[PDB]
Amino acid sequence: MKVILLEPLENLGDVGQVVDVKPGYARNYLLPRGLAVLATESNLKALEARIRAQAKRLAERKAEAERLKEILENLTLTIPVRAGETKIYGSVTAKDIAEALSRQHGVTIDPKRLALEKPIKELGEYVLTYKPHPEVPIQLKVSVVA
RNA sequence: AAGGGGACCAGCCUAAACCGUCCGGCUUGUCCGGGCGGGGUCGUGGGGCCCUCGGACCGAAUCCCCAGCCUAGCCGAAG
Ligand SMILES: [Mg+2]
Ligand SMILES: [Mg+2]
Ligand SMILES: [Mg+2]
Ligand SMILES: [Mg+2]
Ligand SMILES: [Mg+2]
Ligand SMILES: [Mg+2]
Ligand SMILES: [Mg+2]
Ligand SMILES: [Mg+2]
Ligand SMILES: [Mg+2]
Repeated sequence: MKVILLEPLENLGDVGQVVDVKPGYARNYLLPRGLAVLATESNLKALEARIRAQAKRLAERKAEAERLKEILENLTLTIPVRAGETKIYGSVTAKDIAEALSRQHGVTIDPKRLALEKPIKELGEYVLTYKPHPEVPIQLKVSVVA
């Protein structure tokens, strides 16, 4: 199924390009998240340089990504979690980590964009990349304590 | 089944192009979408749009009135 990419993508295409995908990919992942739209003839006519209106949005969020690459890149996130001095009783999730950063540093961050494969269960200092924009990574230190 | 002989007899309205108007969208306009109005209905192809020459008859399956008919009856020859 042909789609119009509203956002840049990795190893797939570029914003405004018409690409071919399996229908399950488009209807269950790409379209519901806004990453693409159906390449219907109405949309194709409606593509009134929609890339230009989409290249601006990507540039708009690329102003804050670098801007937040200073306030949110000059801090260590310290969160105290109940533990037996070695192992956390519960865990720290991306929402919990984002809650700490928005309540101990006053900067909102999308918990989904954090690159955290599995929640943290062991006390220690952790580093992960916050990636709100392609080619603009933001490494962030995390500290969890008793 | 076609064909032949008879009964009966009648053909119409829409979608789409294009034009207007109201409402919604934000990917804010020659934009898309949803109502409604106009326009259009065909096989000898037809229609839309542009240019030219053009420019009263037919008539309901709808409505109105009347005839007739139905639901009680009456007159009716001569031991
Ligand atoms: Mg016959
Ligand atoms: Mg009509
Ligand atoms: Mg149609
Ligand atoms: Mg309309
Ligand atoms: Mg109409
Ligand atoms: Mg024709
Ligand atoms: Mg009698
Ligand atoms: Mg009598
Ligand atoms: Mg008698």
